[PDB]
Formats: sequence, C-alpha cells, structure tokens
Amino acid sequence: TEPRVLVSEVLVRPQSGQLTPELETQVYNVIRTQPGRTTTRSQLQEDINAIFGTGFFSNVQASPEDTPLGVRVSFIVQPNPVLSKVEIQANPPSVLPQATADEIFRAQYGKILNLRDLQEGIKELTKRYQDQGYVLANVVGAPQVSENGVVTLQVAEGVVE
Repeated sequence: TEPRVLVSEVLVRPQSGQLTPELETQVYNVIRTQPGRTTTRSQLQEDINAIFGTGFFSNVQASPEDTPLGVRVSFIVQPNPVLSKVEIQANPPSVLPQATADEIFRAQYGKILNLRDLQEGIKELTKRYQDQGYVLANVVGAPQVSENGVVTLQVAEGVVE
C-alpha cells in the first residue's frame, strides 16, 4: 500500500495576491492532511480535490518539503476572481434572450466567483432551454473564467423544427 510520511506543518498560501482569512479557513475546513499525522500521495490529491470542491479557487496544488521533523505541506491556492459577468456562447447566436445569462447569474455579480453557485445557475439555464423546447441542451466542457471575472459558458443548444 501507499507509503506514509509524518507531516510536521501545513501552510495554506495564496499563489499571488493575499489570502483572506475567510478563504484560508475554507481550505483548513476540507483538508485532512494535518500537522502531527501522516499523509500519503493520494490523501494529498484528495485534499486538493476537496479544496476545488469548495468552489472558491481556480488553481490548487500541494507542495511538500521534507525535513528531519516531518514534511511541511504547502497548499497553494489561487482564489477565483470577483464575478463580473456570465456570457453564453452558442455558436462555433443563442436561441435564448440576450439578457437570460444576467437574469440567472446577476445575484452572484460583484462577489468572488463560486463554482458551486455557478453550477446551480447552470442548472437553472438548462431548465430554461428545456422550457423553450430545447430539451437536449448541454454545456460544452467546463466554464471558462477570465482574470477579469467574465465567465463564458459554451452551450450546445440544439435545433428544433
């Protein structure tokens, strides 16, 4: 089975800018890796996944530094930017009103982008396609986020006739 190493220290760090204490807490809440317990490769990966799972970060990695006392594990995280807007990209024009992205996602504007809250809005978008007769509409790939906080959702809307 997987080798284990004792962990001496866990540091949570911003990849750039500052890390809010509220966001640092978010990381500490979901990781199991901890000072004075062992960890493993997989446990680190799983902690990384759980950090992403919170929805507040665009990038997450674990950086381990071995010492005589145990490994110092640094979780380096890049908070999402503030959500400025969500755009739908239908084409390689959207069959939904121009303003439907704003109607659904407006409430999340001006706050840090959270991908869980984004996904709830995506579900509501999907239901709107369905309401208008486009019952096979799917988001293509993952939401693309700009450093300026513009989220572009590529959608295979389908055609009806």
